[PDB]
Amino acid sequence: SGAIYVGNYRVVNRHLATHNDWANLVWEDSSRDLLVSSTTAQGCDTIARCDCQTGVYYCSSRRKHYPVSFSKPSLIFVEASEYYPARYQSHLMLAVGHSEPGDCGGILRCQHGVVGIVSTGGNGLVGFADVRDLLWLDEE
Ligand SMILES: CSc1ccccc1CC(=O)N1C[C@@H]2C[C@]2(C(N)=O)C1
Ligand SMILES: [Zn+2]
Repeated sequence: SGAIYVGNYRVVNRHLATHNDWANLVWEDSSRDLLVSSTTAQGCDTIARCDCQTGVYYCSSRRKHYPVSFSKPSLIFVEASEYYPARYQSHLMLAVGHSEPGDCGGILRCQHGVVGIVSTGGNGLVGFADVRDLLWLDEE
């Protein structure tokens, strides 16, 4: 579990969204595993606007932050899970690092701010849904 809180927005994995998230929906995209809902309080996270390929992510299954090198956002084939059939997920970045299903939501960040959130993984790999192209998160 985990979310990004920026402005009056809450960014979560779409497969972990609550009824309150759907009842206060701003935007959702199944192909990216992302959902954004509105909030009453203002958040403290800042979104990175950069081309970094190195950062640090939070791994709840180890209670630790790990430094990682990650690929550029791309269209990657993801295996069937209890949440989606086997399909291509877009805007996904991969890295070598520990991950388990419940690690989804952990933040990946660089010197500029939040880059994305854990969305996929397995066998020593971890995949992050990028949010750096969602410029509208910084306003309204
Ligand atoms: C950190 S996710 C993970 C890690 C190890 C093993 C298995 C998983 C779970 C997984 O394969 N998922 C979670 C989410 C539904 C997914 C997607 N974004 O298409 C794919
Ligand atoms: Zn950066």
